[PDB]
Amino acid sequence: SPPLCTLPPGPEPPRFVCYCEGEGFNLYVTDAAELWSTCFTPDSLAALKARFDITPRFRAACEQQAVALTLQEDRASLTLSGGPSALAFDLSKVPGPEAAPRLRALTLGLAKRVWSLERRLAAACPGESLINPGFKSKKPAGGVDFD
Amino acid sequence: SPPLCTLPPGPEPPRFVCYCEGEESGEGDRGGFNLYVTDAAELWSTCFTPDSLAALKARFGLSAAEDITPRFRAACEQQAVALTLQEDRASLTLSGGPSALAFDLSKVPGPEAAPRLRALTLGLAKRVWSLERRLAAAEETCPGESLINPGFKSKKPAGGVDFD
Repeated sequence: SPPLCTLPPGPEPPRFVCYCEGEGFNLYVTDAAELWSTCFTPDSLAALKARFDITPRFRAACEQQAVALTLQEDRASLTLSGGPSALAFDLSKVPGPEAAPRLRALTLGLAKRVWSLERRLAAACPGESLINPGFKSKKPAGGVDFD
Repeated sequence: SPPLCTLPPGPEPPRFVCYCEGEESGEGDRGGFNLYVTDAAELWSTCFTPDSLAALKARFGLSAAEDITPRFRAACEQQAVALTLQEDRASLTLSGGPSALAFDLSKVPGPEAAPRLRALTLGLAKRVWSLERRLAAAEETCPGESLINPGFKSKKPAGGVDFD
């Protein structure tokens, strides 16, 4: 299962989603309108690991909600807390045409995971005078009774 | 928990998603019932109107006051949702109940489909996040060189022979 988390962690509606794919491995942070990615490459991925698998660390941070985000124009940074040393990742805005297919597939994968988890979670004419048409049939004289 | 389901059934990768909104309980804001089918690329919705919604209810013998959302629960869990896709219009068939309904869907405009797809994406990620914690708690809880001649090993006197 691909780990992910939603920010802010409070009861307010979510504004950003952080997730990882395919450990080309990259860390994706998006607000469903723009996508920020680390743009990792096989040469750069090894270099960052030497300076400091990343998915178990990212998965642990998502479960603990220890992910800090700072967004400023096209520059984004993701901070993971929980390990012996804090991990800081630099993210750049994905171009619109490039980011569209990734947000395209993101909605499909999340929606199936919602249904799949729920599927597994659940397994755990009257009154008319005939003589005179169109008129009431009068009641005859009745007088008064004694009771 | 709002309903939703995905096709094709089985371990196949996701291709299309069916979900609906409206029928919200309480005295708050209430919107008309609508079925939404999408592949996260183009959004298809029934675009139900008050006159059109009653017509489909009368087509299948459903009252005006009856809620269609609870019956969509039957189709989603039982995986009785059949979707036929064409160039412009889409048809959804629900067989979760004793009778089958056919829903006609139309293409949602881009300026409106995108915000709904972007709002759904944030909601699903939050919902996946919410389910796992509830599931987790409920399920379980140099030396050797001759100084006489550089570049040559240090020489030791001949050791002769010893006895053991």
